[PDB]
Amino acid sequence: AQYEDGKQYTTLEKPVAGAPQVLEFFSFFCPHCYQFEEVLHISDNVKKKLPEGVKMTKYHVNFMGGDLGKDLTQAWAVAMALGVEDKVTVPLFEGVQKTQTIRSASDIRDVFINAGIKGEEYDAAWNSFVVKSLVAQQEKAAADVQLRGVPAMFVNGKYQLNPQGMDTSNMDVFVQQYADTVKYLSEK
Ligand SMILES: O=C(O)Cc1coc2cc(-c3ccccc3)ccc12
Repeated sequence: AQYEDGKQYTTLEKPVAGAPQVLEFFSFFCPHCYQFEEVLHISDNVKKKLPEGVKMTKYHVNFMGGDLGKDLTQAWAVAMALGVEDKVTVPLFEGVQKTQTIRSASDIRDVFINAGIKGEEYDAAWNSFVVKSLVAQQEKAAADVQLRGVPAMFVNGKYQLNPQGMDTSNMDVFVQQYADTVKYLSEK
């Protein structure tokens, strides 16, 4: 067949009841994740190929970067809670991987301040129990699939994207193939 279990995707052996339809995991420490966001724009190209209004969910992970990796999962929970993901994704990736100016939780906060989130608003969110619940949710979703690498994308708790089965000689063709595979899976 054109799409085959074990080629463009693999099938979870213990599927996850009630999972987000389209669930992406990343780390701001992850070099391929930087490529996925800043160079390939995977999440945006996937969204443009799914029906209007569908739920794409994107969660950060703890297992890269030690202490700061866990701070970034909490900061990502702040970003989700305040709805400022689009304002802080680029400066966080660049601050960790390009300029290497993010070295502490305070440096992460500066990214939000510079992006126009008020200090009191950031700190209140950082310390909130709503943000604790969002951290818990990110952790649980990664645990549900025994996640040990990023970037990763899951469709309906059932299918995991397998980009290692895709020609990457042309960036645009690769992104298309990835997006079309998500569409195909979501229609399964
Ligand atoms: O898990 C793996 O190693 C496979 C994989 C995950 O994300 C990728 C991105 C590219 C890429 C291609 C062109 C430009 C920039 C990045 C290539 C391969 C992979």
